Amino acid sequence: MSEQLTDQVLVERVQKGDQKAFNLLVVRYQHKVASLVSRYVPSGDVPDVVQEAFIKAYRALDSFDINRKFSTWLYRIAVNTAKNYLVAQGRRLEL
DNA sequence: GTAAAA
Repeated sequence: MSEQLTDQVLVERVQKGDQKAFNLLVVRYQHKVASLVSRYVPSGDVPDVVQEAFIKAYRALDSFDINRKFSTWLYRIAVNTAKNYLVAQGRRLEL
């Protein structure tokens, strides 16, 4: 019974260099992190903002403290990546 | 870089 594995152990594996655990950890939260940022960007660009937030989560996962919440730190990165995309198209009409 | 919980 159960999956025997939790999101906590998925995060420690990617700190050891096992990106295979991050791959299974991304697709899991890819549904939740996308529901957050779809509220700030249109559904035509939302999968591109979600993937940028995951590449930022990988390069910062070796700086993440496993002794803290994995999801609260994941959701904060995708919505902060969402504001920066709105600045990346907010200057789209400027010169 | 991102740290309440979603």
